Amino acid sequence: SSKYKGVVPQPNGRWGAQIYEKHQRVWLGTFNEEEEAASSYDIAVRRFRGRDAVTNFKSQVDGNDAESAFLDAHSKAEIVDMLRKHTYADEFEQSRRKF
Repeated sequence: SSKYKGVVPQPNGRWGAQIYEKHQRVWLGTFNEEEEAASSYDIAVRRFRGRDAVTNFKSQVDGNDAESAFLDAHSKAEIVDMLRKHTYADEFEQSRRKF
C-alpha cells in the first residue's frame, strides 16, 4: 500500500520498515507515521549500500557531511539497533554537539 520503499503496514495503523540484502530481510523497526518508516529505510539503505543507495527522500541533515560521517562511524548492526530503538535521531544530534 505505501508508495515508499521498505515500508510495510503493521498493526494499529502503524508502519514497519525493512530492508533486504541478498534476499535476507532485516527488520528496521515499527513507527507511528508512514514517512517515519520511509526515513528509517533511507538511513539503513544509505549505510548498507553507500553510493548504490536509492532513497525515498533527499537527506536534510547532511549539508556538512555530518550524517554521512555518523553513518560511517557505525557498523550495520549498530545502525539497525539505533533505528529500532528510536534513538538514531537523538544520538545523531548528540554527535553534532560542539565542544
